[PDB]
Amino acid sequence: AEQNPLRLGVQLYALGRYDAALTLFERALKENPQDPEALYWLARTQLKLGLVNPALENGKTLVARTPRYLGGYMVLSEAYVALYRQAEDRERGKGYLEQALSVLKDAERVNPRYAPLHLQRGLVYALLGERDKAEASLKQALALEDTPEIRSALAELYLSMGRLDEALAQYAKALEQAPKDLDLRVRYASALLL
Amino acid sequence: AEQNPLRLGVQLYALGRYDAALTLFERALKENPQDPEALYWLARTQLKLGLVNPALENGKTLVARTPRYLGGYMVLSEAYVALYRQAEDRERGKGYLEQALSVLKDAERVNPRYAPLHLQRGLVYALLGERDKAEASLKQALALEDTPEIRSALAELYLSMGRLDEALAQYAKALEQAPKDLDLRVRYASALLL
Repeated sequence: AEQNPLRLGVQLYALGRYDAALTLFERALKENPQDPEALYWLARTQLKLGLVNPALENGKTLVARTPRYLGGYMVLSEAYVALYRQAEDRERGKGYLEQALSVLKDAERVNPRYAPLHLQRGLVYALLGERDKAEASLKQALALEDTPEIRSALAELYLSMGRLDEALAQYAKALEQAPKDLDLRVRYASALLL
Repeated sequence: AEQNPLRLGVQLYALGRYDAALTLFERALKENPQDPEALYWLARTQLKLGLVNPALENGKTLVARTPRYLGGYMVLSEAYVALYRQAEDRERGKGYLEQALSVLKDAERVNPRYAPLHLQRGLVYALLGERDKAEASLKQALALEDTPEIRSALAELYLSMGRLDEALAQYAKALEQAPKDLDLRVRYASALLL
């Protein structure tokens, strides 16, 4: 009963139709109110739909009742970053980022070989203006899973650091893995606009 | 001195590089502090970057200082819908959404023939559960500027109402106007997936 709605929700999510994804994940919960996987996806969809607080609360209940599930930390982790961008105060933002680093670290204890974590950790160090630590985490991420998405983050961290030639090199590589990626082409183009 | 940066941000905004546009528009504002155009691009980027509060406040300053400038109305209105989606309480959300329809009503008074305004109005009404009014607004916008974007909004409105056939027809029409719009092909395929 929760299979169909949950399965279709994951597909639509991958298709970028979050609003439709949300409703399916809700039906997934009305059938299995606890299920961390539905809550995880629900939360992920909420972050995409700009619904921060609700996703922060779902991440919280995910780490609290299923501390062994990486989803909770990931969801919770991204939620703090959103709150950081929305940081009313400058110092208020650092705290949230600090929390994101902390939760990512705890997740690292549950699995050190998970690419997404190292990716998120790098994205968090960058927001912290910690270019140095960001690269190592991203390279770490890449060492685990060489993918276009990570080559792009790396690229992004190079534009932030001022390593333009190196950023362009990472896009060129990312584009070889997925040559028909328009998202990727635009970043490469915009970057070429040096 | 403001020209170069401001013109560059608009292009980056159009390319989807909001963080980079956000910095360029800020430089613009430092060169020309009261220029409503720069203020407007800044606030609009803030919306895209999730910085809702600063945008609402910039939206309010525009409509107040430059009342004949539609930009401010579109931004303020969009910011009210950002707050709606983030609304904790259920009636706080309606107030925001209500604030949005007001700003737009204001807007129509400066120029009753600006399609984008009729596009937002249609959006807001849809959010209030007033589909009957939404369609009219969207059809009103569509009569002004028949664009793939507006058809897509209409189709969305037909998916909400339950008219799958007609939502698909709208997507079909939008694709004939921009056959290479991939995002547009995804939404259409998602729709066909019922």
